[PDB]
Parts: sequence; C-alpha cells; structure tokens
Amino acid sequence: MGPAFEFAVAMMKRNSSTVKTEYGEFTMLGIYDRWAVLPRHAKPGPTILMNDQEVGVLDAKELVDKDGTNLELTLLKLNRNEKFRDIRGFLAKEEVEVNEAVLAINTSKFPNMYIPVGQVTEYGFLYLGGTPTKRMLMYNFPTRAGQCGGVLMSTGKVLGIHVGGNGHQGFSAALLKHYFN
Amino acid sequence: MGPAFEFAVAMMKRNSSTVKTEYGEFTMLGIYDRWAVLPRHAKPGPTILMNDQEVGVLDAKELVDKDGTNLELTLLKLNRNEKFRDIRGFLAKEEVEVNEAVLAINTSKFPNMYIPVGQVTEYGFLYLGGTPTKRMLMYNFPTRAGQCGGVLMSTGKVLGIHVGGNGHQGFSAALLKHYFN
Repeated sequence: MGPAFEFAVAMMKRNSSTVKTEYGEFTMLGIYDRWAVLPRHAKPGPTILMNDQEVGVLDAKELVDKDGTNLELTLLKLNRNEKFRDIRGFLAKEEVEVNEAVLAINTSKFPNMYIPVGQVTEYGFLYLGGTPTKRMLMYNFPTRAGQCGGVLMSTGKVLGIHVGGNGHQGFSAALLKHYFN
Repeated sequence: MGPAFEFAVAMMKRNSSTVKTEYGEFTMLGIYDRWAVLPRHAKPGPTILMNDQEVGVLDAKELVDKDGTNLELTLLKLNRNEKFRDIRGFLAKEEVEVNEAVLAINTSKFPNMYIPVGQVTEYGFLYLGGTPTKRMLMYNFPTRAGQCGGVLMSTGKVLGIHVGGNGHQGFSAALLKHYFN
C-alpha cells in the first residue's frame, strides 16, 4: 500500500488539479498536451475553474465504445499555454487488476486525500444510475458522492477514474491508453 | 511517507472509530481499556454514537496543564465491555517532531482517508479561537474543519490529534503518554 501511496502523492502533485464546473467540484487528471479527463457527471461548460482560475474549454468528448455504450468519462481539451506532463505511459492498454490500490481525491471537501481500497478487479458491464456502462473496475469503498473524479492508482499505474459506488464497492472507469491521441 | 501510511492504515483499523456527538462527527482514537480521546470541540454528552451505535460515556476530562492552560483534548471513558488494544507504547513522553507525517480521518464526510502532511514541528503556545493553548504541533495543511479529530502519525508513532488550522498550517494537540492512567 505504501509504494502505491508514494506513487499516488507524486502523481497527484504533478498531474492533478481541483476543478469546478456548474455541476460540482471534481478531481481532474491532466494526461498530455492540453488534454485532461473528468468523470462524465462533471458536465464541463465552455469555462471551468481549475485551481480557482477560469480556463477555457476547447473540446469535450463523452467517451463511448464502438457500439455507443457509455464509458462514463469525459475528455476535455483546455485552452492553456502549458502542457501537462505526459503520463500516457502510466495508462494501460486494457483494464488493470491489482492487489493493492489507492484512490486519490483533490478537492475542497477532500483536499489532497488518499484512501486505500485494496484489490481492484475488472467488473466490466454495469448499470450506472439507469445507464448501461462498460469497462468498470471495482474495489472496496464505503460509498460517498464527492469522490467522483478520484484517481485510482497502484505502484507505477494509473488505473481509472472513480465514477460511483453502491455503499460497499466503488467503481472506476478504466483509463486506457488508446483514449489518448 | 509510504511506511507512515502503512502504519496509519493499520492503526486506524485497530484503534479508530467514527463518533457522533450533538456537536458533529469526529474521528475518535481508543487508547487503552475503555479510554479514548476526542478534540475538545466534540463536547461529548452522556451518550455518543460510536460507529452508529449508542455508547454511554462514563467520564470526560478536558485536559489542561499544571497551570490550567488549555490542551484542546478531551479524554473520555466509555461504557463498553471490550477493551481497546493498548497503544500507549506508541505515545511519546514529550512533543514529537518528524520529517514525514500522515493525518488520518475516519468519518462520513471523510471515510478512512489519509493526508500526507510532511514535516511536523513543535509549535507550542498558540491562540485557538481566542483561547491560549499549549503543546501544539504544526504541519502543512490547506485547511478545513471536519478534519478535527484526525490522528497525526508517522512510522511507529502516534503524535497527536488535529484540532484546527489557519488555511496554510494545521495544528494537532500532542498526545502524550502521561495523559493516560
């Protein structure tokens, strides 16, 4: 757990920010160039607050698979004049399973907070508030809204983005390499 | 940070609980026998909720030093028929300084959450919402109420209980061995 925590703290310091949209406060992970990811429920508009500063949003893509099935992730391209540190090498080609993971949250209601979640398994297909959803990872998680956007990590690996839970398990959308570019 | 996180997760699983008083929700650390500690602001009454169960409170002591100066801690004796795992050996004789510490919170608004806080230094005397207070430890902490009661730890050491902050630093009451018995 300790190596996953050290990895997570470092990665959050380099690549995460706190984002506010009209729909709430969320942890955001920058991925490369000006592309970041949010849980789909964030619903970014043409401007967001990133670390309390207004930033224009140039594009937003709600991800679905080849057959239009919801993946619960929104990729957003930001009008800034810095690049994110490229972390695409930490993203897997396919859904990651691990024995020990940390969920990291970076918001006002949770500033720079880390939760050990234990084993992550590939759950796959699920209904998310009525909507069929694919590529879900599952882990133990006594369950709150507000963690939405949290970044699921293990040593050397960024696994996914926390998108909800049922009270006893939490669910992340797997964050896959091919989503980028 | 990693060893301090592994230590903190273990210690929280064995010795912490979530407490509700009429004044709010707090992380509580059981120390030995039926004695636990809360930040003074918790103001426990004759019953508390411990992990959502009612538990009688047999005694509560607001700690002050030899000259009546506030230490911002309340020790409480609980009417339960289990003992806490004795962790008095993890409590120092005098205020602890460390290079790397974790603050651990166990509540609804923060369930089983860990924050790396870096260096802890002995601050000593301070005014806490108007009240002169002694034996304060200080660390970096972009600052929220609700962390009150959080347990400050490093590898093999329980340092104190988080009792407030100023926006950039957080403050714990040092949790000293001699407070017990």
